[PDB]
Amino acid sequence: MDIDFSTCARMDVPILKKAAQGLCITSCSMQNCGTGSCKKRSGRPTCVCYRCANGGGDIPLGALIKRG
Repeated sequence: MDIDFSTCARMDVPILKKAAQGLCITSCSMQNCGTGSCKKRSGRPTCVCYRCANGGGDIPLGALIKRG
C-alpha cells in the first residue's frame, strides 16, 4: 500500500469524506489499531491514527510499518 499524500477529505474531492477518512479508520485496523482521524496540517493532508496497540495514539502508517 505504501504512503499516500491524499488520504483525507480535505484533499480536493471532499464530496466523499467517508472514502477519504476510510484510509485512516480502516487503515489503522490493518495495523492492529482502534481508530484514526485525519486533519489538514499546515495545509497538508495528513492522516493521524488513534486507539492503536503499538502506541495507543498518533501513529502514522509509516510508524506502523511492518515491512521495513
